[PDB]
This record gives sequence, C-alpha cells and structure tokens, in this order.
Amino acid sequence: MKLDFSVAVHSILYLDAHRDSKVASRELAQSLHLNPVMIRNILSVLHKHGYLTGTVGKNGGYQLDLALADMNLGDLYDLTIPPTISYARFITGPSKADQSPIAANISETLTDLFTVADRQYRAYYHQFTMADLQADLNHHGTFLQHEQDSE
Amino acid sequence: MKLDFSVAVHSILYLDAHRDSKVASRELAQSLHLNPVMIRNILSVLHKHGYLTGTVGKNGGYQLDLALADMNLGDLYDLTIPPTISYARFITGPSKADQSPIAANISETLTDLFTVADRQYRAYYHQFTMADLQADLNHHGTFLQHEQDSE
Repeated sequence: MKLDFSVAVHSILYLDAHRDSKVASRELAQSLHLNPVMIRNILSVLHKHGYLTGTVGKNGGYQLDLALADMNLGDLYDLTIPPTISYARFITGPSKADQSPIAANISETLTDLFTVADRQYRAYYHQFTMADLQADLNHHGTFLQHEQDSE
Repeated sequence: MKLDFSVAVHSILYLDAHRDSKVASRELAQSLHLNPVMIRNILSVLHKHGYLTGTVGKNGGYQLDLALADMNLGDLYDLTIPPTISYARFITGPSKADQSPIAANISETLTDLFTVADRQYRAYYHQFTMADLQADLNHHGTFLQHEQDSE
C-alpha cells in the first residue's frame, strides 16, 4: 500500500503527457505495470480530491487539466500514505498500576519519538512540487543536488 | 522486524535497571511481552556490536555496563533497522530503449527522492541518545518539547 504514492506520481506524470486525452484505467495500468484493480482506488482518491477529472463511460477516463507546479509533493504523499496515529505494532511492553516504570511508560515515549520523527520525514516532501519531481525525472540528480545544497 | 528498534530500546532500559545482574533471554522476554525466540536475534546483534556483555551458561545472561549517554539513538536505529538501498517494491513502471520517458526514469527519480527523505528521517534520531530517551520515559513530553523548541 506504500506503492500508492508511486502509483499516484506515475499516473499524474502519464496524464500530464496526454493532456489532450481521456485515459482509462486500463491504459494507465499498462504504463504502471499493474493490474487495473490495484490502481483503481488511488485514481479514485486523486479524482475525489481534485487532482484529476474523471468522465465515466465509452471513451471516458481520467484527464489532467491542472499544473504540476500547484501539486505539493508532501500533500500528495500525505494523501496517498496517510499518517500513522497508533504505533502499537512497533512498540514492546503492555497495551492500554503494577506496570514497571519501563513497561508503564515505553509506549508513550516511543509513540512521541516515532511521531515527531515521522513529521520530520513528511516535512521533506513538503519542500517540493510535482514540477520539481518532473524536473528530476528529466535531469537526474536534482534531488541529490538539493540535499548537497542544504547540507 | 521494525519492532526490533523497540526490542533493543526496551532491553537496554531493562538491563540499565538491573546492572547488578545477568539477565537471561527468558527474563527479558517476560518484560518485553514476547517469545524469547523473537528477541534472541536482536540481543545477539546488540552483544556483537558492544552494547551488552553476554556470558553463556548456568546463571549466565546479558548485562549492561556502559552508559546510556554514550549510545546514540540514531546509531541504534540504524543498527536495528538497517537502511534500504533498493526501493523497487515501492516503485512503479519497469525493472532493470523504448521505455517511455516516464517509465525509463521513474525508478531513479523515486529512488533518489525516497533515499534523501530517509536520510532526513534518520537524522532525527541522531540528535539524541538513550539518556534522552530515558529522560522522556521519566518525564513525558520531552521529545514533544524538543520539537516545539526546534520549530
């Protein structure tokens, strides 16, 4: 399901190359090298949130008529890979009085740790747009250079 | 397997509370609420890398004789959850001439994107030590306050 971000990125880029066209799921799935059943949900999510138009029926399909420069990459990431609230699967000890100091406190400490860390991760993508991503696709090493420049 | 970080954190904290003792896997597993078979590997990894001593046999077990202040949290994170090099499972298109511009370039662009983002994530933990983590366990909200102070 973390594949969803790439499905969205790849689909937006594909639609940007074919702005004169409605593109059905089957055509997008060919390009993404996926079963349509596996991308249908993401295309629907992008449609519902205003990324894509989506006419139904014969010769219907998805179409992009907005600018990549207006699509924050972090907004896209956050939509396709929504933030975790519960980190319980990654935390040891008990679940929710004679808890040991460690057992009683570990879940709240790690939850805060992982949540802050995840905000720092997600902050990275918010610096960029889909136009930056398209820039990198055309001139490789652009993200790597941005990292060097920041360091 | 991302549970491994918490297993290591929790085990180090447990051993810090019992520095007069050798603690066998069975005792640690009781505290972590895990089967010993599931923590044996991490305790071995921590031992091999100098975190813990580990005498074998009757009344043997693990023992901590180093300072939490000397254990970088990011070093620990990186050891227990090693960096991904291949992001192929999270990337669409083809695998490694008539590739479309998008298909030919997406894997390298997303790989760079995800790799840089992951360095920014991992940088977060490198700011702290196990003594900071123990501080938060005893006074909750310490990591949250550090985030506010940074903002």
